[PDB]
Amino acid sequence: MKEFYLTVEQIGDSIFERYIDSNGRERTREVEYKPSLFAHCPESQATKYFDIYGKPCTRKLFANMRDASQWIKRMEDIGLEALGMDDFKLAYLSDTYNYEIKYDHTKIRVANFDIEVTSPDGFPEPSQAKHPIDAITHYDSIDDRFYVFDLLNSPYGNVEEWSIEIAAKLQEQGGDEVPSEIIDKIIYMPFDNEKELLMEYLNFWQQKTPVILTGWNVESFAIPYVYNRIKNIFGESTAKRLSPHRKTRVKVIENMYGSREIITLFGISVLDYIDLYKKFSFTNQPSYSLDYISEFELNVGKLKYDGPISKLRESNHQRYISYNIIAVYRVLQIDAKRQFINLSLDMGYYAKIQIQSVFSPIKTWDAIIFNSLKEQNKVIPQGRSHPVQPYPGAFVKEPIPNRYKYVMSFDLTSLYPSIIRQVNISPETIAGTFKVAPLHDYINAVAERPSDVYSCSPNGMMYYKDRDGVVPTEITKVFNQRKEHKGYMLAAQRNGEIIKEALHNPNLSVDEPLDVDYRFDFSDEIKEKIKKLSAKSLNEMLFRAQRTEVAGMTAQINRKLLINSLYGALGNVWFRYYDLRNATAITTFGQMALQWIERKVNEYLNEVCGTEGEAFVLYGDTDSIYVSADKIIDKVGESKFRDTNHWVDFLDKFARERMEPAIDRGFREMCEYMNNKQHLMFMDREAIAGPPLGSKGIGGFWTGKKRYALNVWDMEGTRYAEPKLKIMGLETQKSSTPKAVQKALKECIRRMLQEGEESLQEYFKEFEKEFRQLNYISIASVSSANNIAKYDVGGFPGPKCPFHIRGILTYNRAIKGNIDAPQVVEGEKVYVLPLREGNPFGDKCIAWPSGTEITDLIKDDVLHWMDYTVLLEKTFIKPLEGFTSAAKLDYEKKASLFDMFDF
DNA sequence: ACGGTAAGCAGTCCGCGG
DNA sequence: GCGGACTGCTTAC
Ligand SMILES: *P(=O)(O)OC[C@@H]1CC[C@H](n2ccc(N)nc2=O)O1
Ligand SMILES: *O[C@H]1CCO[C@@H]1COP(*)(=O)O
Ligand SMILES: [Ca+2]
Ligand SMILES: [Ca+2]
Repeated sequence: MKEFYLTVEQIGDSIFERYIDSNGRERTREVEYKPSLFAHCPESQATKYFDIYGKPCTRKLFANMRDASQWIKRMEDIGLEALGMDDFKLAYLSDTYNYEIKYDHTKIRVANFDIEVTSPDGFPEPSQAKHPIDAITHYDSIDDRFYVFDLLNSPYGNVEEWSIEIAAKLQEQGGDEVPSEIIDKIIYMPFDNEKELLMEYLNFWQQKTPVILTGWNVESFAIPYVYNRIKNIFGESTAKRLSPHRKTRVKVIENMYGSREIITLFGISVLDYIDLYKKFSFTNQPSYSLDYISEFELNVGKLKYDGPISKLRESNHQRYISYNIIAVYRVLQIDAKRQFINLSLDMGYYAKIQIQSVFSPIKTWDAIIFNSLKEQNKVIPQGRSHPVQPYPGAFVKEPIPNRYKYVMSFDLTSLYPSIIRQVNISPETIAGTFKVAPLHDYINAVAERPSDVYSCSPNGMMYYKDRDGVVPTEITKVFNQRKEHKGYMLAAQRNGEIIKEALHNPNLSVDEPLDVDYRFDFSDEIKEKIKKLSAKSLNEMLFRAQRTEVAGMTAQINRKLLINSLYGALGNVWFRYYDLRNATAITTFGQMALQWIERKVNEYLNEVCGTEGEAFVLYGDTDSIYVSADKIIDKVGESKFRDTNHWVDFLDKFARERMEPAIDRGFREMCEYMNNKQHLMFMDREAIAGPPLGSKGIGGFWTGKKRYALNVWDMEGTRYAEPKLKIMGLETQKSSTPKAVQKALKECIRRMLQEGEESLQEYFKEFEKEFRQLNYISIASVSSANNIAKYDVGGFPGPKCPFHIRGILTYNRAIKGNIDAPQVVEGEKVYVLPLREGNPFGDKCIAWPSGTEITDLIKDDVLHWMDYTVLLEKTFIKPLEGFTSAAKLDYEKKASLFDMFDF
């Protein structure tokens, strides 16, 4: 096994590094690192080193890191470039590890913890930590154990020991239903006072110190709470022992009337799961409680308990510890599914950065390009300052809102990284500029070729074709990796189901799994000898091809993530390599590209069909276009169309054998027109959509920009046995529209696309009649609640207050007094409802925290003055009206043909 | 501090008004 | 008094 780093930090002139060594042991070393930076120099005095612009550079070596920083400061105050890596950690890692780091994650301590704090007044603020910590569960990946510390005596009660035996037992008999596979894994530890508990915990931490610290909301609550709790009782020095180097920073807080803040524990790497999830789920949640994320991710229910949680330790201690145990486990279950931690680790070791820097695409990419440039003795630019000037982006086809019966979309492959490569965009490849004509003029091939010699973008930028550019080179390196490991992940399943069918063959002679690598596709040398194997080494030949299928997935996905994260880096002013003109160059080119192929598609289908200037491209957004395929269908007619599968075949055959070639011909001209280095605009078909054959369904409708629905039968050649609704943007896609309403509109949209107007009407008629029976939560609205405390004027609202904040502050005024009632948290979400006329509240609406049931004390009331008539019209009818107006349908008989006008 | 474009909504504004 | 414009905040592609 080879060496790799665990964590790294700069403290003064020292780098403090934790690492795994030659033999698998973790260690700490302090290195009084001597860094290098670079300055320009005469031609003559040329070295081995050059900047990316190809300019000769003198290497300066510094006694310490402070001296380096003092030099950058001196060079600034002069006005000369100070080149090289100014994050000396990235330089430390780059020097210490010149090679593909290969981590073994079983050697990395990843801690998973949660704490409980009984608090009879407010939510317990972690910056004051004024209430005792009465339970901690701490799971340790090296040990594979849940370490439970349980306070038995506290100001808020004395309670007997938790029992594991009772905890393992079922729901229906006073048991907790702590799952069977972890029960044998819990190390229970009771305490008669809080100082003893905290002291033992600090000791534990000393000997089992996390490299990677995770959990749920652990960064904004748990870590600062224990830190501050310990600090408040023991002193700063004691609480510093949470850091393996006894250094912490307490970062400048956000105050208005509360008081809250984040602690940095040097030498630990904190990935809060709530943050890994908000980064890597790409699905927006109505609430962000662990409670609500589990029922979503894992399909495990409520975490039941009679009575409020502040009386939970007192009333039911046994379930209290158990729930804190299940809390830790539930993260661990999500990470088994999601593999977010391993993703982060895989990213961070590829880039050679602190694992916690995966939350930054700028730092990840900075590091990747730095390593790549170093290994060729090149020198990175001084990261300069730039004014946050807004450039223009992807303009969007404004669609005629309407029904659209037959639709097939096509998609540009990784548009933006493809553009950088094709045009060869990079700081140092800028060649000059040209007279730019209006964009329509390029899109239309009217303006003259921008250049015979350089590679151009319609914003005016020219680039060298003869170089090939720091940035394009780097993306290309990653694309080819993303295709390398795709042959080692989709080949790790070729090794699985081929050992999965050899499992028929059992055992009669002792064996051990064969020594040939999984990063290759097997042949015939071991073909009849994976058969004559035993059925115990067949189980071990399934540990490994499954552990490349995951690593090959996790690594490649990390490349896909790397590829799409770049543009964001490139357009961001803090990026070493940003350049406004290049960014604009990228977008402006995309926009051209997308409208170019628009005109190319419309030109083509008009010649094929025998027709002049009729629109086929009904919409376009950034990388896709959506073509109306009605006239393609109607050029054969419903007939000799056997069944639904028959016309979809037709459209699949048509796009692949005819359209796609013309698109290709179209983009090649565009390449020649702009004289790009390389043609990389690869547009092939995405979705095929329409109504079931022989039906009254409408297949699709657009409402406006970014708001549409399609009945899809095929996605990239994967034909569905049942049609999939591709709704993009409508209320059923929104986190703020109620659930029961999210359902109804989906069923409405389904009925429109697949069945009659008759069936839409039958359903609308019924959802109305059954509305009052619905669950008050399933029919409540949702919004983020930002700046509550701006419109908050003596309990009431002042000038310009939103609806959602109105609700927040008629709540604040209803619960004024009752402490065991949740107070809306600013930045978090709120569930909203409307109240009617002479209500006992004061204003029109009421909003309470999302995820939750409203305090018992007003829940019964709010189920009397609830405005369902306004709530039905607001959340259901208004949006339905939108769809049907667009689709040219009615949801109700008797509807007038006039209106939809103005007279 | 670690990309633009655009929706739909509820509040208010603005100019034009017996 | 009137209704379209513009603002402010969400949350979408
Ligand atoms: P839509 O009709 O699904 O098309 C999606 C396109 C792709 C780029 C652009 N987009 C989507 C999502 C985010 N977050 N940012 C974007 O620019 O819309
Ligand atoms: O514009 C920002 C937000 C999304 O892309 C960039 C990310 O840069 P940073 O490294 O978070
Ligand atoms: Ca798309
Ligand atoms: Ca594709």
